[PDB]
Amino acid sequence: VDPRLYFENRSKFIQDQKDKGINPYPHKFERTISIPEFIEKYKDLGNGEHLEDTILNITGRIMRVSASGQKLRFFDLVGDGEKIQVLANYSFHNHEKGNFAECYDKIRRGDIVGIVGFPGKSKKGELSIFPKETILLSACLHMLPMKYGLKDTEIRYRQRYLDLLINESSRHTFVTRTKIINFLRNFLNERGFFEVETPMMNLIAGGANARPFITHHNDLDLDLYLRIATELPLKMLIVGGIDKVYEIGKVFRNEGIDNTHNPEFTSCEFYWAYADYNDLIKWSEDFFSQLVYHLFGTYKISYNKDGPENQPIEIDFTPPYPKVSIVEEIEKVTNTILEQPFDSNETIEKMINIIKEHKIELPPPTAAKLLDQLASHFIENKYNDKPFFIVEHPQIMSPLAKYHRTKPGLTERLEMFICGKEVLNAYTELNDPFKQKECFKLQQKDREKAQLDSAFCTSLEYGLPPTGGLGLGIDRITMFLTNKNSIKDVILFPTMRPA
Amino acid sequence: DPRLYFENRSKFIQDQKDKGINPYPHKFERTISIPEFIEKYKDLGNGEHLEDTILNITGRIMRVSASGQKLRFFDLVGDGEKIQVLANYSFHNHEKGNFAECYDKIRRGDIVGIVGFPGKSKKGELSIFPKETILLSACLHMLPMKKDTEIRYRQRYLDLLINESSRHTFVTRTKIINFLRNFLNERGFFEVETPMMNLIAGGANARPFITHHNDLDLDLYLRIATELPLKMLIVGGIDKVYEIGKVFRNEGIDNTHNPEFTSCEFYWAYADYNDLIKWSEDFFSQLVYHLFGTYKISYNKDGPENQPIEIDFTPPYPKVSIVEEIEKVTNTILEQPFDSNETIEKMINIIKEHKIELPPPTAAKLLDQLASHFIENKYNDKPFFIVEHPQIMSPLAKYHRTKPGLTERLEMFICGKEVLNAYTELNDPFKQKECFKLQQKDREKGDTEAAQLDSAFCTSLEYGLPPTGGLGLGIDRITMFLTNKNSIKDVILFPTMRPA
Ligand SMILES: C[C@H]1CCC[C@H](Cc2cc3cc(O)cc(O)c3c(=O)o2)C1
Ligand SMILES: C[C@H]1CCC[C@H](Cc2cc3cc(O)cc(O)c3c(=O)o2)C1
Ligand SMILES: N[C@@H](CCCC[NH3+])C(=O)O
Ligand SMILES: N[C@@H](CCCC[NH3+])C(=O)O
Repeated sequence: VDPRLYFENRSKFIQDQKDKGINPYPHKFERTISIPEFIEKYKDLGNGEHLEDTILNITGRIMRVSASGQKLRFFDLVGDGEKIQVLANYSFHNHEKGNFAECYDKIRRGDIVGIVGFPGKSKKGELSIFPKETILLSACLHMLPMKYGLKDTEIRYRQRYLDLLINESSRHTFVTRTKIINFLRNFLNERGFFEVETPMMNLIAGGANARPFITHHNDLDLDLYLRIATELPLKMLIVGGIDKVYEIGKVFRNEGIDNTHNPEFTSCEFYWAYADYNDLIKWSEDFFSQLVYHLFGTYKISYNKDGPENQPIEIDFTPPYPKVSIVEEIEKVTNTILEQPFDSNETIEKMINIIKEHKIELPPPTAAKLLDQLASHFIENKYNDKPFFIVEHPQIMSPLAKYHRTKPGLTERLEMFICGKEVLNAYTELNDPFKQKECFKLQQKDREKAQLDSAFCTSLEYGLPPTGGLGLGIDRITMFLTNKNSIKDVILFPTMRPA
Repeated sequence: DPRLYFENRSKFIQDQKDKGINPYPHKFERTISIPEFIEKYKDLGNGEHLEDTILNITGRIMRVSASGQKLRFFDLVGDGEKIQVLANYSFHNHEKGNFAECYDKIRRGDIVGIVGFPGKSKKGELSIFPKETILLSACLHMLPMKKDTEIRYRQRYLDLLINESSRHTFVTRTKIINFLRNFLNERGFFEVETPMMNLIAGGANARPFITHHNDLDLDLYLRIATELPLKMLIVGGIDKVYEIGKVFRNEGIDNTHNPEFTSCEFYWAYADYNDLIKWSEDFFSQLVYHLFGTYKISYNKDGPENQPIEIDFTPPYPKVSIVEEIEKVTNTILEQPFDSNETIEKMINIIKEHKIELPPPTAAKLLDQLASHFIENKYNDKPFFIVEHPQIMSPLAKYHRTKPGLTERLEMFICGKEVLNAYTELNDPFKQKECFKLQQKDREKGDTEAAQLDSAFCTSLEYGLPPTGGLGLGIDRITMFLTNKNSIKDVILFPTMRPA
């Protein structure tokens, strides 16, 4: 029909109710029971049975309107993701409260109502509330979309409340997200880790390699950068003696947006004094295996990697997972030998040309950037049926990772991928301040062609114990455990191009 | 000379490297933590050694002393607990190096790993008796003694290492958030995350922070509150929803203001103002007893140099209507409309006559100034509610069902400081835009802290927001009163500060 005319008529209805003295937005309706609790109490009720002496006050949203004549009105009432039917029969209406037809003729799809009624099942077995009075609590002034109208449109992301009301799978996705975070918090808390809050506005944005957001505090007259990671202050806390410390919160990176990149996303980083790379590998295998089984009762799950049209693949989270050394694998699959140093002009041009030969995009072509593109194009999709680790990244890729205790030029680093998407980053922590500043200076010369924080370097000088730290991408993990191809689908309000 | 001392320790590190020793080993497997060590061998007779039991233990050295050529003593601390180290020349593994040369290297602050056996000293001190002591990470600076300055805020790791009280404060902070989360979760509430970057910063009266996303060429405001997206979730059918996280306000800094701080907002469909007062009394009373085993706490409102006072969180708490109480204390009549030039001019004259500082003197700012100077310190021995704020002051609160011009709003104070804000939510879409249109009139007068209108929020209300009660908590300020702190800086690990 005409949505605009429909909204204007509903707006006039609201005003006309006010002119007649009715308040269409009452202050308080005292509910006796919720819709889920009502399904629970009366599901085992007789086919056709009534409990007319049990009077209840319930609320919900009308999501379907139908009629069987003037004296039998049928509705769908939804709440907390669950639904019952409303059977309004003239025979049971409390005529002292008003005229039957004038009450229910007013109801529209979407209206929030409060119902005083009694429980029963229809002749057909359909669990129902039988009102004796229905009261409008909050009207829906627009036409609700069809499920079809939300299918391939971004109304889901710009009007998420419509998606939550119309699509049952939407509520389930975000319930799983909270369950994932709850399980991660308990998993760490049971292991003695201490949750903290580190600043989101900082003089320097470090702990990763990404362009930051900038903002300004007026009263201090200070430019501040939003955190791109929580890594650096969490290590300062380890120096402070919080030997098991973690944080779950937002980080911000001023980068490209796509199906795996939201400018603000949720990370968890934990730091574990006296642990090393081996402890972090075992932690990763323990956590993901127990999380998947906590949620699905099994280690195998299906994931529509190629969209809902193509058939799904199966991801087996049974430990252990394979470990692939980045340099050795690139060397193996390319039939090249990457001599050290990796940032020598010899190895750079060697990586540049094997980039050019395989028709890949040359990144600023730094040795770190080239190695990333090589692993991205030759390793990261090695496994799709199972998560897997890429390990032992070179030092020039890992300015904060401790040097490999036996393999020169490499670090004790790990990255876990699921279907070619990084969800985990961990390594033995670099705690030698002299080796740390040398890593900071090389990035600055790489900059001239993240910033070094003197406060972090100073804290290393008071003694950082041997430590292992780990970071998780919560949204990306939720994607795979909710069968979603876009990060927009697991964030309630994702960052959108403005309308 | 600390600069000389750091220079010597740095040279020691390099010379240790030149000789053949790694001063920062990769891995040492700890057998037992220091808390487990105390808890397991507290039941030891004075002077007994369990020399058959060989343990690997780690910690930070915090004191170094010596008796002769063959005995050396240390404090080893970890996880806020401390044990003694008795390095005796009798038990030293000489195959690893010279006894004196091994322990001469150790300085206060060094992280070490110890292989040794448990025992108590002759005096009764629980101790680890090393057979080998390995340097794991040196402290290259002199560690100060028990740091009572700005150092605590810029070098929090030092404050955590040296001051026992610092660790307990932040432990209590995390305990408070844990209790809050469990409290809401067992009541059926659903935790969510909403955007911290937005086209508009609504939900409160505060100046925002602005930032810019390069690839989209789009200015974005940091959220000043979580009200608006959360209520949109109520529209979406999440009838019990909440969020615990950071918000950002571009304001002045003081003992109760950090530019970023932690808030909890929860929204509860089919509840109202009265359910919210009930929740506040239940939550605060149970929280205080959870932490303390009593509803009464001590707080040094006037600093440690002055006598403390008792705060009784036993419910119920007093309720004070703002306009009526101001009118009573001020002996004037504040007529509606409160934003009329007449009522504004009188409130200004009340502030001038009383030698209080005039605020942009908007009606809402004037009322709040009058409440702060005449109402909010009425009760210090107990928390209390200021209630029934005018429409002008609360553009998102539902109008009072019996009192014209007021709303069904409450804010709870402790020792004059706001820690809670709550009200029956305005859910009439046509009243909300009127409230939005009115606050832009105040924004035209220079009110940088006037809430902007979110058309996406107004649209969501047109799809039907059920009757709802919402509530906000200032987590940091609550932590202050429950850890006996007079500054918000003392309950945030790294408060906002200028560069060194
Ligand atoms: C903290 C990290 C630990 C494990 C690796 C992932 C990597 C990652 C990067 C990223 C960058 C964006 O600009 C936007 C995003 O959404 C993401 C994301 O989701 O994940 C997170
Ligand atoms: C979400 C609110 C609900 C309950 C009332 C407090 C008020 C409050 C405001 C504030 C403003 C700042 O600019 C810095 C801060 O630190 C704070 C703070 O701590 O508390 C929070
Ligand atoms: N800060 C890292 C995560 C932790 C890495 C191990 N310290 C990142 O942004 O990916
Ligand atoms: N947004 C409010 C807290 C919630 C008030 C009740 N909806 C504030 O910043 O104070």
